[PDB]
Order: sequence, then structure tokens, then C-alpha cells
Amino acid sequence: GSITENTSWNKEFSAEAVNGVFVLCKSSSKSCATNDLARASKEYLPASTFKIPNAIIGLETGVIKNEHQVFKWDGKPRAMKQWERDLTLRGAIQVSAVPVFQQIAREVGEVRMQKYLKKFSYGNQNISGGIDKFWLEGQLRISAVNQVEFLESLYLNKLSASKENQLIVKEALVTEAAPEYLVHSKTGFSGVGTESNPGVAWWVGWVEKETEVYFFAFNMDIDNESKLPLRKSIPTKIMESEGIIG
Amino acid sequence: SITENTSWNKEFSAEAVNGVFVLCKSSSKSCATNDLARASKEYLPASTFKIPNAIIGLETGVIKNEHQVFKWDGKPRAMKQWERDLTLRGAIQVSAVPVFQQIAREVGEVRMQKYLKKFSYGNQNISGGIDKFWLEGQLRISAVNQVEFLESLYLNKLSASKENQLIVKEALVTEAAPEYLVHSKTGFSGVGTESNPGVAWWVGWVEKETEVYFFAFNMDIDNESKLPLRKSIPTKIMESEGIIG
Ligand SMILES: *C(=O)N1C[C@H](NOS(=O)(=O)O)CC[C@H]1C(N)=O
Ligand SMILES: *C(=O)N1C[C@H](NOS(=O)(=O)O)CC[C@H]1C(N)=O
Ligand SMILES: [Co+2]
Ligand SMILES: [Co+2]
Ligand SMILES: [Co+2]
Ligand SMILES: [Co+2]
Repeated sequence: GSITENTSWNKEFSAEAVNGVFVLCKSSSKSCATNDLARASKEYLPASTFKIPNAIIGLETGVIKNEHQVFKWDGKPRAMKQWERDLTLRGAIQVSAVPVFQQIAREVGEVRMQKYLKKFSYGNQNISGGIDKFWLEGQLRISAVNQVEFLESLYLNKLSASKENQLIVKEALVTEAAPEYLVHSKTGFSGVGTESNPGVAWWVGWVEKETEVYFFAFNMDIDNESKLPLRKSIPTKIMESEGIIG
Repeated sequence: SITENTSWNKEFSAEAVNGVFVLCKSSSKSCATNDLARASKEYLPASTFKIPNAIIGLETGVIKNEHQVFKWDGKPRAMKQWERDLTLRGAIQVSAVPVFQQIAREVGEVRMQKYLKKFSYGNQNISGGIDKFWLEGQLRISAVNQVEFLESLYLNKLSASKENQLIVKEALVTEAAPEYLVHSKTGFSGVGTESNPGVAWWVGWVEKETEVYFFAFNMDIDNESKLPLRKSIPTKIMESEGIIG
């Protein structure tokens, strides 16, 4: 239950000219560290990181039938070629297939979505802006601190959802496996916004490493899609320098 | 049905290996293999037994839960990598025999036998010692039966809770890529003799796109320098089929 500033991590930000924040917490000690306490508490559009709660809610409400649900490509055109295919839950999460999750949100509906975001203490819990886009271009905002809190509850199966559904979503979030560690993670990208009002990019997740568990959340301002790989490379370098991965 | 594909034998002959690969797309109703007879021949499971043993441990409550830590008592263990506290995935991935020996002891013979019958797990023969039957006893399982067992696990159709099946499934993840997850487990009984060799295993499944592939590899082994072939031969076969890599 603590947080401390460590401004030395700022070196990885300054080298790439990035304005952003990294939050890293050790589960055993309940201790977090961040480069920027102020930005750690600033709230941004979750963008595709919202697929985590949306998946849990989808399963809870029965909108997603089960773990082996296939989301069929009806076949019409879409915004990315990688979305123009049948997808599993992991596939739809991993490729961040927006129309899949828009449909899930519509079927859940506003009253149930609101209820679950309250139960999950998910950001400002403001779902105004259209049920199928509040997380991408609406009023919903969440901080890096809140993302770590949320992911810890998921890891511990302490969200207000079945253990089974929490487990389903956890496996779908596995992005790297090594003999000494598993990484569960999710990216997000709201867009380039304006040069005055940039978009946000995220990488959030946790690392199960020996007997320790490290929860993390990264975000940064972004106004050019060329910068998007920094959302993984900055926190990856940090975690490598801490000995957690790599 | 099981259908022979003798073209796969290339990857075996090249390394002078006597073994079998069984690969099934979608389900175990139809599998392909290099060797029809060896596909159904039964061998000691060795560390592949950690999969049922983990499920049974959770079902019985011996493993309290998903976040169970298996504490090291500080006494010598046969590998240094085992001389530390371990999570369930840790104990599976480093193949920490003593952790699983203790699980087995606590499960006990009666419950062990009950669950191996429920799982249709090989010859279901657990005799000769509760903490070593899968290591040096009479238990035997084929590559075909490993595929069936893993398919049941994937489908949550084993006689165990969905939760416990999901726990063990995640603990088996060994490779993650954007297009696929591999769940798998290795095993190695030992070298025995040139006349009576040990057995090496790699078993698992690949979740790819909207397809699933179940697999099981075993080979005779009498020299530990050959052990990496247990992964490389089936990996090469699956790479040529476009399933991984
Ligand atoms: C989520 O952020 N989105 C869906 C999809 N993938 O983005 S990610 O790779 O950054 O996770 C396309 C971009 C984005 C969106 N909704 O605009
Ligand atoms: C399982 O077969 N064993 C335990 C440990 N790891 O096994 S693996 O690498 O073959 O998966 C060492 C080898 C073997 C054993 N019992 O000695
Ligand atoms: Co409901
Ligand atoms: Co995990
Ligand atoms: Co043979
Ligand atoms: Co899986």
C-alpha cells in the first residue's frame, strides 16, 4: 500500500524524448515505484486496455458464451486487415479488434456497464459518449495507479466476477512465456490527437517471476504513430534493468 | 482413427532417433503420426505426469489454490533449480520432482487410483510406491492417450472443476506469440541402457487462430546429449505444417 518516486527511470524517457509515466509495483511488499507521481495519478482514455474489463463483463453477462467463443467475421469491410477474420477471445484481445468489443459493449448495455465499472472501481466510471466508444473517444478516464490496482484485483480473482471468468481473461492476456516468468499484458492507443492535445499510448500488465509478482502500467503522450513501439520498449528496458524480465 | 504419414520419418532418420510424433487437428477423432504402432505403445510418463498430478492436487485440496507456494525446507534436492520456493507454474516449468512427490503422498494411493481411472490415464497402474510410480514404476501411457487426455483438459471435460482445469492450463503455457499459444510439458525418464533405453517426451497443444492442434512426441533415449531432440523434431514437423514459428 505505498508509492515512491524514483526519478532515475526518467533516463529512458528523456533518451527517446517521451513524456510519460511508468508505475511498477511488487506484490509481496505492496510497494510501487514511479518516475512521476503526478502523472501516475493523471487519468487518460483507456483505449484498448478497456478490453480487459469489457471481456470480463462480457463473460459475466453471458454476452461472451465461454472461453472458446469464436467471434465470426460476418465479412464486411473493416479498419484493419487483421480484424477481417474469425477470432478467438485471445485473438480479438491480442489484435485489439475494435468492432468485436463494440458489439460486446452494446449487448452489455449502459446500465450493466455502469454497474460493473462501479464494482471494479474503474477510473472515473464515466461511460458517457456512446456505449460503443466511451473508452476510445468518450469521457472515460483511468490512471496508471488505478490500472495497477485493477490488474492486481484480477490477478487475485478479487474482482466482482466469477473465478472462472477471471481465469479465462487472464490466460487470454498472456503475451510472453519463459521458464522463469509469465507476462500478462495489454496495449492501448487512443490515436494521435493533436500536437496541442496528444493521444495516449499504454502498456499495462503483470509479470509472474519466481514467487514474486510485479504489476505495471505505462502511458505516454503520442502524436505520431511512429512512436508507438516506445510503449513497449521503455517499460521493457526498465523492467530488464530491474532484473524482472529478459 | 490414426493415419500414418511416413514423410515425417525424415526428421527422425536424420538424427537416428526411434520415436513417434502424433499430431491431431481440431480434435483427437483423427490423428496423424509417423508410426502407427508406436503411437499407441505405452511408456513411463515421467514429468508429463505433473499435469494430472497438478489437477488431482487441486481437486483434493492438497494444493490449496492457484496461488499456492511450495516452500523449500532448505534440505538438499536433486537439482539446484528446485532449491527455492516455487509457484505451481514454477514447479511445473522447472519440473520440481520433490514438490510433486509430496503432492502424490498427500493425495495417497486410494485417491490417486480413483482419479487416474476417471481420467482414463494410460494403464492406470500406480503400484510400487506412491511417490515414484510415474518415475520408475509400472505406469505407462501412449502418445495417443496423452493427446486424448490433453484434449479433455483443453475442453474442460476432465472430472475436475473448470477452475482447476483453467489453473493448470495457464501453468502449462510455454510459448506465447500474437498468433498462437503453446501449452506443453516435457518429460525424461532417464537414460537406462543401450539395450533398455529411457523415454523422452514433449506433449501439448497449440491454440492458433481459430484452430487447435494437439500433439505428443516420445523417443527412446540412452544419452542425455540427445534430449533437445524431444523439442526440435516435433517443432520442425509443426513448423513445416505452418502451425508454429
Ligand atoms: C485500441 O487501443 N485500439 C484497437 C486497435 N489496437 O490498438 S493497440 O495495438 O494499441 O492495442 C487499433 C487501435 C486502437 C483504437 N481503438 O483506435
Ligand atoms: C521429469 O521427466 N523429470 C523431472 C525434471 N524435469 O523433467 S523434464 O526436463 O524432462 O521435463 C528432471 C528430469 C526428470 C526426472 N525425473 O529426473
Ligand atoms: Co447481469
Ligand atoms: Co498468470
Ligand atoms: Co520404435
Ligand atoms: Co489456452
